[PDB]
Amino acid sequence: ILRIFKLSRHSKGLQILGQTLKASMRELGLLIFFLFIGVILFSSAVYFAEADERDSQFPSIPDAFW
Amino acid sequence: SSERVVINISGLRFETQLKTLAQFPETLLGDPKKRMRYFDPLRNEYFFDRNRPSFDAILYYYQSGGRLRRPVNVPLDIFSEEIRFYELGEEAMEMFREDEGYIKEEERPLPENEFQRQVWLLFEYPESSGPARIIAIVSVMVILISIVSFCLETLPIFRDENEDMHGGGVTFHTYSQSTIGYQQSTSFTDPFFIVETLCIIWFSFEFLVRFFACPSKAGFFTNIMNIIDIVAIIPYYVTIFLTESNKSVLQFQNVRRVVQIFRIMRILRIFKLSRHSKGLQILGQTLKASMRELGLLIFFLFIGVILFSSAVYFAEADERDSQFPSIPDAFWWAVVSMTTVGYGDMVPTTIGGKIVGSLCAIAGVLTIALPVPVIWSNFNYFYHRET
Amino acid sequence: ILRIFKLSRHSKGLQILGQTLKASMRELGLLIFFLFIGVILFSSAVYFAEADERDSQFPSIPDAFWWAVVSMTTVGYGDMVPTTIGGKIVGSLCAIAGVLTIALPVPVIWSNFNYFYHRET
Ligand SMILES: [K+]
Ligand SMILES: [K+]
Ligand SMILES: [K+]
Repeated sequence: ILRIFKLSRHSKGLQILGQTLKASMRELGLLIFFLFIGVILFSSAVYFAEADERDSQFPSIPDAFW
Repeated sequence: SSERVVINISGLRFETQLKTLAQFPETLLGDPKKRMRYFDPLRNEYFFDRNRPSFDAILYYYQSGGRLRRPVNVPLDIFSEEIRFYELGEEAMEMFREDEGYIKEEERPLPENEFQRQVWLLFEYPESSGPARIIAIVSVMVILISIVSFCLETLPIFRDENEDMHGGGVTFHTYSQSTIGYQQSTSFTDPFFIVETLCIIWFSFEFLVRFFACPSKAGFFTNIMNIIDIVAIIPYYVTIFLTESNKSVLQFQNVRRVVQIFRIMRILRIFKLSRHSKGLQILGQTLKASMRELGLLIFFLFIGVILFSSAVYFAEADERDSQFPSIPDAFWWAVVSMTTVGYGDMVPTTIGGKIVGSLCAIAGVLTIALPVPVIWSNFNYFYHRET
Repeated sequence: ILRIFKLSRHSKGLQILGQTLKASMRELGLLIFFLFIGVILFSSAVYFAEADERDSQFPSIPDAFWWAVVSMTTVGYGDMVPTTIGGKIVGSLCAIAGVLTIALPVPVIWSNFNYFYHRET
């Protein structure tokens, strides 16, 4: 499916978005990290919060990552 | 005196009264001896072969009696040089910076004692030694491991294999283990207890080493980083204390809620990474700044949940299948709708309930939207204030 | 429940949001109107798009008004949803549109609000 990116040779826009990411990597990075901290943290509390219910939809903490 | 003084800045002519300059006599212009060097007796003026735009601010500083505002058109580095040049003094300079948004970092306390300095440097500056850096990695590795381990403790493949995994009974060992997350034994049979103890040994180690190698023991619990360091170990020791003080099934059962609470507190160890993350720190400062807006967002949201969850309730109250039991129940719906998450586990069925619904959405879209600008700012500040 | 607004006498913020709305009414107005145009239009296409299916979740066009809003505000409960390739193409658009419609007043409010706010605190 990466063949989709072959269009970038004929798209300025694709290219512009291309350069736009490369520049932003650091912020684009933090967004991921912050999000990570927040998933582990939140998915973790919700798990225990529902752990004593007989119908917890959260099986394990890594499950609630979703 | 009102005798008039002409100061020629690279051709741009300025005039003032001598008493305006005399006002501050420590300065170049205010001191006859210092400005003498620049006097042109042929033209009766002091000449400076210097940047032009900066001057008014410099002169206005005398005329205003102290106001030193940098012109909008003048770069901060050129202006500050000009200030340095004209010898306006350290006070004016500081005020200027402060008003310019630069906060003095003051100075960092120093150990003096050769040993503490020797140690403190590789426990707070990875910079200080290649070894100091090595420690840092280990600290990050241990933190990451403590997280992965804490999480795996909840995986059914592991928790679900126990002496009463098929509903058979409760065993005090099984019951405590389940609550705690691991088996606390001297035997050290349970791998989870092993990893946790190892991790907490290190964490305990860092905290101790920092508390005895730090220059000041007074500004120690003021620092949020140290607080984090402590919080990261408090659960472990408190669990031990609690279990050994209630070594009976009924006793434990009577303190289980607290044990559970500490178990959840263990996840705060995540924040230990903030000592090694600039970003975490930048987000850290970013929140503290925004609290007021971050506050209102909460309050506005509160008003909106109570209000909206309230109308939707009554709107669906006469239906035999209202998904909204009570008004406080629909608090859940309101939030989920306003944050546009919209699970769908609750939902109005009535034309009345749906009109509320629509609004409730459109509102949350706009409420939520407000703090955004604020944060981008404080954050975009503290960020470009490092990187 | 309006008694909640009694707190506005003791809240600057409530007051600031208060003034912020009054100012924005015109934009706050258009947002509503644009949204209206978009619901009628979108809820209308999705209806017909699913009309020939024996399990259309959209009974009438005014019924799908609900779907439209929920989709445009991206809440997306899921209590109603197109099943057809036609209904889904409308669906997609209907979303992307609401994302952009909704987005417009935002700048306005930040302003009026950011004004009245720093005009006190
Ligand atoms: K959404
Ligand atoms: K959603
Ligand atoms: K949804």
